[PDB]
Amino acid sequence: GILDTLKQFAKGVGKDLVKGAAQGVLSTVSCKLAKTC
Repeated sequence: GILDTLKQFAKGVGKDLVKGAAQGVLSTVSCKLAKTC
C-alpha cells in the first residue's frame, strides 16, 4: 500500500545515505571538516 510505498523509497533515500556514510569511510568522515569529500 501507500504506507509501504513511501517506506520503500525512504529505505532507499536511506541506503543512499548509508551508501554516503559508507563512502570513504574514514577518508570521507575524517575529511568531513566541511564536507570536502
